[PDB]
Amino acid sequence: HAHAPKVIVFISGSCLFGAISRSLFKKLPIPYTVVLLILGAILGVVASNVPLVEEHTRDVAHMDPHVLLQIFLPVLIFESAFAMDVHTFMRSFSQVCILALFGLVVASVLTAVLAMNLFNYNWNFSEAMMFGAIMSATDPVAVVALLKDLGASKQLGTIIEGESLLNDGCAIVIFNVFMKMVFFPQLTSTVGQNVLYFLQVAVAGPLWGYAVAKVTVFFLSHIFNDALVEITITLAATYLTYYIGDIWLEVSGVLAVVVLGLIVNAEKTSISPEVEVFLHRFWEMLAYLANTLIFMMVGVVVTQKALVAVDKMDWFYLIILYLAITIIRGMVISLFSPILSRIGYGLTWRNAVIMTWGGLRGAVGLALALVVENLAGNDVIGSKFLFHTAGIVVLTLVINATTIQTLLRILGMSDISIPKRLAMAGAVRRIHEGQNRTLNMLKSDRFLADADWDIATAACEISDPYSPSPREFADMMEEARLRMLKAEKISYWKQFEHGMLAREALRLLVQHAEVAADEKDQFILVDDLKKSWQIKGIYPWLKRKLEDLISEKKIAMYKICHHMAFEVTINIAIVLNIVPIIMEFVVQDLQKIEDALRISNYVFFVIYAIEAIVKILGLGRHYIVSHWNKFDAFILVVALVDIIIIKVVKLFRLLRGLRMLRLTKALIPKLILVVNGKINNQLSLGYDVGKGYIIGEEEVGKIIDRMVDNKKILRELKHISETGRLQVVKELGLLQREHPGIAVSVKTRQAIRTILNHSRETIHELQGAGLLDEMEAHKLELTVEIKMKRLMNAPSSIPPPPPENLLKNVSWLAGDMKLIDFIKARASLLHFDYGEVIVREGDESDGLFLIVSGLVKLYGKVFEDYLTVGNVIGEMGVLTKKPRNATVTCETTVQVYFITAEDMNIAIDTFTLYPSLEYRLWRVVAIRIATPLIMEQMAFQGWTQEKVKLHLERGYLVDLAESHFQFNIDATLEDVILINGTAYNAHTREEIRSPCLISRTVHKLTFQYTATEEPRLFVVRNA
Amino acid sequence: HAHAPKVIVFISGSCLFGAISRSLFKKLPIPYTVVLLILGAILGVVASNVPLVEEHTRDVAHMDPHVLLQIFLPVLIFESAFAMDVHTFMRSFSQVCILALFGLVVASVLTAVLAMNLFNYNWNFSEAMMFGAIMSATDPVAVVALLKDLGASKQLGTIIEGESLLNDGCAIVIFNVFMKMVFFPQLTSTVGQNVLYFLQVAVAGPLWGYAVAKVTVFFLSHIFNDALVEITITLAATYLTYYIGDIWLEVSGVLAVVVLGLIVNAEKTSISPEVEVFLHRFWEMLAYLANTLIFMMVGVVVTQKALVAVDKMDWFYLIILYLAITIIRGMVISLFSPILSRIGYGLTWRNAVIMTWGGLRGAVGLALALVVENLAGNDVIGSKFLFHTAGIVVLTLVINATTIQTLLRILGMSDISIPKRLAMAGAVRRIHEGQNRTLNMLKSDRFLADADWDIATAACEISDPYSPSPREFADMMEEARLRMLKAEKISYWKQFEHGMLAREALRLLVQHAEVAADEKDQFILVDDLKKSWQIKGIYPWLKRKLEDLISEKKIAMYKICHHMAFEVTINIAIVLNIVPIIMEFVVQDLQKIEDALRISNYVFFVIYAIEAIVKILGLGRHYIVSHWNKFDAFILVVALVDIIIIKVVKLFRLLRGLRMLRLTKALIPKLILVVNGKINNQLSLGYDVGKGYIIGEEEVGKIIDRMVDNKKILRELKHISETGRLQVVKELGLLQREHPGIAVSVKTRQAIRTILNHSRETIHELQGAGLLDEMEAHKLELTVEIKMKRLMNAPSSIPPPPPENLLKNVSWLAGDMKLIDFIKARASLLHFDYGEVIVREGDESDGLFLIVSGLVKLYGKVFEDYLTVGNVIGEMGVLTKKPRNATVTCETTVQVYFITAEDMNIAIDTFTLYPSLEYRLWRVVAIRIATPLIMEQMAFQGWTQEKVKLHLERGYLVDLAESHFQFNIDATLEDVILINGTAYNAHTREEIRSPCLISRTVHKLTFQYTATEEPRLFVVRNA
Repeated sequence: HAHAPKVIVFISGSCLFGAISRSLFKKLPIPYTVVLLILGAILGVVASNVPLVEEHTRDVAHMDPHVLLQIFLPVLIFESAFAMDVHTFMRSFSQVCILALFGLVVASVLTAVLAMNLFNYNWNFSEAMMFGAIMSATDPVAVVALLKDLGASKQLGTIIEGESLLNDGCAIVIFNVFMKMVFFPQLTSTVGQNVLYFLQVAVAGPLWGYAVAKVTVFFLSHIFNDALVEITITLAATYLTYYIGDIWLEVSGVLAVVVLGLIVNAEKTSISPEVEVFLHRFWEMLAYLANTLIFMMVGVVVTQKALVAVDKMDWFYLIILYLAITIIRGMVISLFSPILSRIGYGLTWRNAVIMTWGGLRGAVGLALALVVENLAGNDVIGSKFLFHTAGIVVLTLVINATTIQTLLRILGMSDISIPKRLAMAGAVRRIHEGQNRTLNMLKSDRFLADADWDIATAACEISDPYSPSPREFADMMEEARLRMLKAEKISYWKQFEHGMLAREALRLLVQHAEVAADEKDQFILVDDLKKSWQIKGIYPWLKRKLEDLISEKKIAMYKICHHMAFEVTINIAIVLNIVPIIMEFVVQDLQKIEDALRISNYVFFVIYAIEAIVKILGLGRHYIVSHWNKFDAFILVVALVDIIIIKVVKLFRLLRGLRMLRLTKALIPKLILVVNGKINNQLSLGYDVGKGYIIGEEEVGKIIDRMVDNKKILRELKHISETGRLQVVKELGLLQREHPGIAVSVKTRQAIRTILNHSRETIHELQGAGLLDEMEAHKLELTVEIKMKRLMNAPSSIPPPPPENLLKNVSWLAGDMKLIDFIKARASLLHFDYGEVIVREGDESDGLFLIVSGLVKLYGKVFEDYLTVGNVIGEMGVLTKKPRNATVTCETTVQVYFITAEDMNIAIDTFTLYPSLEYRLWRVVAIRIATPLIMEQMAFQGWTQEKVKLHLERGYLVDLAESHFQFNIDATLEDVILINGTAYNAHTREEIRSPCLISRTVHKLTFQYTATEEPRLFVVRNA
Repeated sequence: HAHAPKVIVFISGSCLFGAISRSLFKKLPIPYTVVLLILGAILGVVASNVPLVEEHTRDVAHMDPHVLLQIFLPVLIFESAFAMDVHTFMRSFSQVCILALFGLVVASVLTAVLAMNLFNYNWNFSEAMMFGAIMSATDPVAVVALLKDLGASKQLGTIIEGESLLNDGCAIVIFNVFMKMVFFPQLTSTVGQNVLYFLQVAVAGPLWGYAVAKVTVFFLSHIFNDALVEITITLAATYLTYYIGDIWLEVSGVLAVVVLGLIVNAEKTSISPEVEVFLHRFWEMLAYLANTLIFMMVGVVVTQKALVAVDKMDWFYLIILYLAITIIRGMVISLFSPILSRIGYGLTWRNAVIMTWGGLRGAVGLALALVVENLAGNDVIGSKFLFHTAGIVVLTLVINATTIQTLLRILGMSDISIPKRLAMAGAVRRIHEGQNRTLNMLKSDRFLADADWDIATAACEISDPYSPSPREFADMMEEARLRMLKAEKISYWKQFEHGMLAREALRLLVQHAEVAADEKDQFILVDDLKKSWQIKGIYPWLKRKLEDLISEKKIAMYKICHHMAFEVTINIAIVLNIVPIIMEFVVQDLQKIEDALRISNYVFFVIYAIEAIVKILGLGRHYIVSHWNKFDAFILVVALVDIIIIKVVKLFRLLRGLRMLRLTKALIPKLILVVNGKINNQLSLGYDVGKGYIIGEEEVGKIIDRMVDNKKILRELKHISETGRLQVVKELGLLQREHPGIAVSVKTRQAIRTILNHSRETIHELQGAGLLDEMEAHKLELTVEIKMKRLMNAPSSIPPPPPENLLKNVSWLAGDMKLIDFIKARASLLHFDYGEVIVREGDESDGLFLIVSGLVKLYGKVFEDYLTVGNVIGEMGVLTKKPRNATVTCETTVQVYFITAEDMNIAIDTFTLYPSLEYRLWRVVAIRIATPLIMEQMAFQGWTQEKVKLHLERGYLVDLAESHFQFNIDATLEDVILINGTAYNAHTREEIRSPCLISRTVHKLTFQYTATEEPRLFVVRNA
C-alpha cells in the first residue's frame, strides 16, 4: 500500500547500522560516527541511482527544519544536562560560565571574520556569524569518557562537559537569531525592541525552565509506586517545555530545557531510584538514536546535493578553517587563563591543552547545518555550510578523537597512581584466592567430579587490568599521615555503603582527604569542612524579617473571625476574582461580555463587603490595629469608590492593584517554608559531613594504635584528631542552638532513614532464608520505599518538643508511665547563664542533669568534650556513687532538668521488675563503656561503630543473682566485657580490671560479694 | 511559525492527562481509561467550537490508518508477548490454543450473525465478521493484575493473558482479511489463490517471526558491555519485522511479532540482565503511551463525528450486544470445557466464570474501529462501528472491571491462605522487633537525642497488609508432612537465592511441593520430577543419524585434500555462485547481463573443475568411495554437459539443483550442534531439579530430626526421602552415561557459574569494606558479567576427558607433577561388566578405585548409594586400614583406575611436605565426614550445605605433632570436629567418640599416642 510509513524503515536501518558500527569499531580508535557518515554517504549515492531507496529516504533525509529541531535538539540537550554531575558543575559554575559564554562570543566572532575575509563566498556578517556559531558547537563525549575512565583530574571532565552544554545552548541561540535575521528578515526594529528580545531569549528562557522544573519535581515528589507516570511526566515535561517556550512564548527553548535538566538532575532525590536508573539509560538511548539519525541524514544530503557544488579551493579552505578554529579555541583558553586560574579549580597548561584538543564537533552543528541547507534551498550557502561542518566534524573525529589518548599519554595524565595499582593488585589476589577455594570446594562435589576443570579455570580467571633522624622521621611521619588518610577514606566509604552518609557528604570528605594527601604535612583540617555547615546570612535574615511580618500578636461573629474557613474562603475569593479582573480589562484593551463581567464584579464586591462586615463586627475596635486590615479597609474604600462610579482607565489599574496585592499575606508563609527548606538542606549537609568526620576520626584513632609504630608521632596524630573532633562537635552544637526546629527535623529525618534502612535489611535477610516468598517481600519493600519517599516531604521545621517530652523520652524512661510521673514530679528545672559552672570535678554525685536546652563543655583529667540537648549527665555518679568525673561549664545559656541522687535512690528502690530501672541504667552505661573497647580490639576488621552498637544492643547484662561465677559457654555467648567491680579467672585466678574486655582464651570468671564495688558484667550472644 | 510539529502538543497532553487520571483514580475501582475517554470527549466537543484546538488535534485525531496500525499495534502486541510467563504458557499451550483459536472463530461468527439479524443496518457477512472480530478482541490487564496480586490460581492468570494475546492476534488477522474484502475488493480469486493466501498469513508469519527472533537473539548473545546496542536492536527488530512482514512480504506481521516476542522472552538468557529489566519497563511505557493516545483519539473522534449519527435504537442495540457477547463468551468456555478439562490445567466453574467476566475489551478493538471509521469516510458504517466498540469498552471497564474484585470475593478466591497469613505475621513481628532495637540504638546516640521520637515511630511503623489413636495419628502425620513440605520449599528458595538453582527448576520444585501439599498423604514423589530429565527420543535419534551421515571413516595434493582451507574455499565458492544462479535465471524468467553472468558461470565451473582435479589427484582411487564425492562427481558431470551445451529450461533447473544441494554437507554439523543444544537444555534442567531435590532432601532429613516428635512417623519420612534420593541419583548417573559430552558441558557450566558468583560475592564484600573504589569494583564486576554472558555460548558438547586427565585432576593430586607421574605409573585400568562386584563388604582394603567410566551401586550395613565418574572408592580403607565398608556392584559397564594399598603406602612415605599427601587425603575425608555433623547440629539455622562446605574449606586439620592436647582458644578457632581416634576433655576427662562434634562448652582435649588409632581432629577458624 502506498501510505505505509516509510520513515520506519529508515529509522530502524539507522539503528542497525549504528549497532554494526559500534560492534565492529568497539576496539579501534576511530569512533563509530565516522563509520555512520561513510555508510550514509554510500546510502545517498546508491539512492541517487535507485529510485526505491530515494522513496524510502526522502521522508527523513529532506525533513523539515522545525521538525528536526523540536524533535532532536531537546533530546540532545536534556540528555547532556541530565548526565551532568551537577554539584561539581555548580562548584565550578563561574569558571564554566566565563569559559563558555565569553569564549563562544570571541570564537564565533573570530570564525565569522575568518569566513568573511578568507573565503571567496563574499558572505555578509550575519551568515558569517551563523557559520561561527555552528563551528563553536562542541561534543565532549569521547573525551570526557576517557577522563572519567582514567580518573585523572575529575574536575576537568565536568568542566569540559558543562562548557560544552552551555556553549551548545548559546550557539543554538545565536544561530536562531542570525537565521531569523538572514532567512526571515523583518523590518529594522527599534533598540528597545532589541532589548526586549534579548531579555526574552536570555532571561525568560531560564525562568520558564526553572518554573517548569520546580512544578515537575513537585509533582514527582507526590507520586508513589507509579514508575510509568514519573517517566511519562519527565518526557512530556521536556518536550512541552521546549515547544511552549519556542513557539507560543517565543522564548529560548534550549536554555529552558538546559535549566530543566539541571534542576531535575539536582532535585533527583524526588525521583524513585529505580526510575532514576531507568531514565538515565532512557535518555542516553534517545540521544544515541538522535545522533545516529543526524549522521546518516548528513551522509545522504552531503552525497546527494552538497558535494555536487564543491570545488578544489573548498578543501584548502576546510583545512585552513580547521587549523584556525583549533588555534582560536587555544587562544581563548590561554587568554582567559589568567582569570580562570583565580576562580574555582583553575587551569594547568596540560588541562588547557586537553580542553583545546578535545573540543570535538558533533550532532548539534550538523543539525544546524542541515537547517541552513533546507532554508537556503538552491543557494550555495547551504551546500558550503553543510560541506564545511561535515568536513570539520570528520576531521575532529579522525584526528582529535583518535590522538587524544596519545596526548593524555604524552602529557603524563594516563598514568594510574600507585595506590590504585596496589588496591587492584590486592583485590585480584583475593579474587584468585577465593576462586581457588571455590574450585577446591567444587572438586569435592560428587556431582561435578567429571567436569573439565581446565576449561573452567581458563574461563573464570580474572587478570589485573593495570598490568631518630630527620630524613627517617620525615619518612615515618609521611607514612603515618598517608595511612591515616587512607583509613579515613575507607571509613567514609564504609559509612556510606551502610547508608549513614549521603553521597554528597562522602564526596566532600573524600576529596578533602585526597587534597590533604598531596600537600606536605596537610591533614584534613576542620577549617575546610567548616564551609559545609556555614549558613549564608541571607536565609536567616529573610526568615527573621518574614516571620516578623506575619506576627499577629497585635491581634491574637468573633468565632468566625478566628476560624480557618473564613481565611480559606476569602483567599479563594481573591484568586478566583483575579481571573475576571484580567480577562475583562484585557478584552477592553462583546458588550454582553463586559456587562456580565461587571455584574460578577458586583458579586465579588458583595463578597468582600460581607467579609469586611465580618471582620469589623467580630474584632471590634481591634480590627484596624493590624496593618494588613488597614490595607483591607483601603481595598474596600477603593471598591466603594469605583462601584459608585479618566475614570475608566483609572479603574482598570486600581481594581487590579488593590485586588492582586491581597494574596501576599498567604504567600509569605510559603516563602518562609522555602527559606526553611534551603536552611534545612545546608544544615543537613553540615550534620552529615560533621558526624561522618567525627565517626571516621573515632575509628581511625583506634586503628592507628595498631598500625603506627613511634609513640610521639602517634600522640601527634591523636592530638590533631581530638582537636578536630572537639571543634566539629562544638560548632554543630552551636548550629543546633541557632536553629532548633531545623535541627530537630534533620535528626528525625536521619532517625527514620536509619530505621527504614535496617527494616529493609531485615526483610532481605529473612527473604534470603526463604521465610518469605519474593512477592510478599516485594510488597513489604514497596511499603518501605513509599515511606522513604514520603520522608522527603517532611515539614522541615518541626517545632522543638517541650521539656516534658524530652523527660518522657529518656532511654530508661521509655514507657513505664508510673516512673515518668514520679520523675516529672521529683524533677526540677534549673537555668544557667554563659560561663557558669553546673558542677565541678571531684564533687559528690548529688544528682543527674538532663540538658533540655543549651550546650555545655566537659573538662576533666585532656578530657574536653561537649554535650547538648537530650544528653544526661551524672548516671555513673548515682550508680557507682564516685565523685564527679568532669567539670561542666556552660558555653551558652543552658537549661537542665535536675534530679537529686536521693530521688534516684528512691526511684531505684521503689521500681523493680524484669526490666529493672537499675538494670536499664547500668545497661546504658555498660553499652557506652563497651563500644570503645570492642572497637579498640576489633576496629581492624570490617565492623563499623554502628555494627558494634547494634551488636551490643542484642546483648544483656549478667545478673549474678542466680550465681557468683560466669562460664564462657560460647553457646548463647559471643563476647564478654566487664564494667564494674573485679573478677578472677576460675582456673588461673588471673585478675581482670573493671573496664577490661574479657580475653577470648579465658574460661570462667569468679566474683566477690563486695557491695562497695558490686561487679557488673556484660555479655552478648549469637543465638 | 506554521510548520511546527503540533503533534507534540497532543502527545504530551495525552501523557499528562494519563498521569492525572492514574493519580486521581489510583484507589477508586473505576479504571483510568474511562477517565481518559471522558477527557477525550470533552476535548473533542471543545475542539468542535474552538478552531485552535482543532488545529492542534486534527493531526493525531484524524491520523491515517496504516500509520496507526504500524506504529501502535506492534507496540501493544510485543509488550503483551514480552510480558508473558512463557514457560507456563507453553505448558498450557494446547488449552490456550483451543480456547483462543476456536473460541475466536465461534464468537466472531455468532457476533456477526447477531449483527446481521438484530441490527437494522442491513450489513453483509463481511462487515458483520469485521464487527465480530473487533468485538472478540480482549484486554486482560486489569484482571490478570489482580490474579497475580492475590496469588490464587496462578495458572489462570497466564491462561487468560495468553488467550488474550492469541485472540487479539487472530482478530487482527481476520479484520485485515475482511477489511480487504470490503474496502479493497479485488476480483474473485481462485481457490488455490485463497489457499496460498491462507498459508501466507497463517504459516509464513510465524516462520518469519521465528527466523527474525533467532537471528536477533544470536546477535544479542554476542554483544558484551553495550546496553544501548541491545535495546536498539530489540526495538528495530520489532518494528522492522512488522513492516517487512506486512508490506514487503504481505505476510501476517502481528503473528510474526507475537512469535518474536515469545521467542525473545524465552531466550531472554541471551540478554544482559540490566537491559532486560530496562526493556520490561520500556515496553510497558510504550504500551501505556499507545493506550492513552488511542483512548484520547477515540474520545475526540466519537464526540466529533460519531455521536452525531447515533439514534435511540442504537443504545438498545448496544445493551443487547453487550449481553450477547458476554453470553457467547460464557457459552464458548462452557462448550469447550469438556475438552479443556482433559488438557493441561483444566477448568473449574469458578475459573470459567472469572474468564467469562474478565474478558475486557480495550485498545486493539478501538484502533480497529478507528481504522474502519477512516476507511468508511462519510458512510455510517464507521460511525456505528466506533460507537458500538467504544460503548462496549466503556461498559466492560465500568461493570466488569469494577465488579471482578467483588466476584472474586463471592466465589471465595480472594481469601489469603493461612500459611501466607502466618508468614506475613511472623515477618511483621520480626520487623517490629528490629525497629525497636534500632530505636533503642538511636536513642543512645548523642547526636540524635533531641529528635522527635513520636514522629519517627509513627512514620516507620509497618502494618500487616492482610490484617496412639488413628485420628491423633492422622493429625500428627499431616502436621509432619506439611512441615516437611514447608521445609523443602524453604530449602529450594535458599538454594535459588544463593544461585545454585535456575529459576525454572525452583519453580518446578515449588509447584510440585504445593500440589503434593493438597492431596492426602501425597509427598513429592520422584515420578513427577522424572519428566523433567526425560529426553525425547527425537533428539537422540537425530543426533545418531546425522552423526552417521558425516562419518568420514571410509576416507579418513593430498595435504590440501585434508586441509581446512580447501573445504572453506569451496563452501564459499558454492554460496557465492548460488547468487548468480538465482539472479540470472529469475531475470530470464539486458543480453549484456546474461552473457556476463554466463562468463561468470564459466569461471565458477573452472573453480569446480580445479577442486575436482584436486580431490582426484589427492585421494587417488579412494576419491569415489565416499557418497558425498559421488554426488560431487555427478555435479561435475552435469556441469560438463550444460557448459558444452528444452535445453535452456532444462539447464535452468539442473544448475540450480546440483549446485544448491552441495551445502548440506556443511549444514549437517550445525544441525547436530542444534540437537546437542536442545538435549543440553533438557539435561541442564534435569540436573538442576534432581540436584536441588537431593540437596533439599538432605537438609530436610536433618531438620525434621529436631521438629517431628514420634519416632515411627520420623522413620517413615526418612525412608521416603532416602528412596526418592536414591532413585534420583541413579537416574542422573544413567543419564550421564547415555550422553557423556552433554553432561560434561553442563557440569563445567555449573562450575563456572558457581566460581563467578562467588567471585562477585568477594568483590561486593571487599567493596563494602571500602578497600576498592566503586568505579574499580564496577570494572571488575563488568569483567565478571562479560565472562558470565560468554558462558552461555559454551560448545555444549565438550568431549569427555581421557582417563589420564581424570587421574591428574583428583583433589589430592592437584599440581604436584611428580606425584601425578608416580601414580600414573603405578595405576592400572580395570574393566568390569554389568552385575559384577568390584569389591565386597568386610574385605581387606587392598587399594583404591577411581571410576573413570560407568556407574556403581554401594550396598552396606540400608547404606545403598550410587557413585559415578570421578568418584574414588577406598580412601578410608587405605588411611585407617579397616575392612571395606560397602559392597560395590556395577549397574553398568564400569572402568576404574585401581591403585593398590601398597602403592599408596609407598606414595605416602615417599612424598612429604607442608601440603602432605596424607594431609590432603585426611583433609578430604574429614570434610566429607564433618559436613553431615555440622548440618545435623546447625541445619535449623539459615546455613545451606554450600555454606557449611565452604566454612570447612576455610579450616585445617590439627597436626598434634607440636603438641598432644588441643586448647579451645576461640581466637583463630570457630568450631571443632573429631574424625579418627579418641580424645578426652582435659578438665572433666569426658570421652569423645571418633565421629563426634566437639561440644561448645568443652575447654581442652587430651589425646593418646595410640598408633593403631592415631587420632585426627579438624578445626575451623574465623580470623
